[PDB]
Amino acid sequence: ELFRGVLQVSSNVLDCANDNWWCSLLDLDTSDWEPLTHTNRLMAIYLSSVASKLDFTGGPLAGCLYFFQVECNKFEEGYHIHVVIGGPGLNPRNLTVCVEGLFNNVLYHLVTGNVKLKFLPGMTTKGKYFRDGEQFIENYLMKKIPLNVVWCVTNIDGYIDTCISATFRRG
Repeated sequence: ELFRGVLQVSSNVLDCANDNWWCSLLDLDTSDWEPLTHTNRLMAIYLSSVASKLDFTGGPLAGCLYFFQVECNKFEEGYHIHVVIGGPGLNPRNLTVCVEGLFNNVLYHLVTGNVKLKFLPGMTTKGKYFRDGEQFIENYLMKKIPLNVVWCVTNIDGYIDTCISATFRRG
């Protein structure tokens, strides 16, 4: 059982990227992927940085399974990040504040000003949080090919290698 939701990264967020974001030394495995350039690369650096921070973050996020996937916004400029996450410390009450706190903590090092993302939990119109995160990964997120999917990070055993494999995602 994993929760899921979406954050937005507007173009104004990308306008505020500092040189530590742009000149990141992170080299990402694109040997089975489309090239990562311009703001697509920035987004890929951010997800990798968020993933690395989460790996070493405890409290409510300790032991959590996560699957992050960033994609372009089809009608407007910018991006959205698909967040599938669950764990023993996470629950419908602290989900938003923990996810938002994590993504904004990492983001703060990469922007010149104060810019804050909003996490919108996947839920019914009566407020029941979605718990179909695993199914959402398998039926939807993993079926996208680059650059419909821009970048992806996960710690889930089923996808550690496949998540950034264009060949896997095609078949």
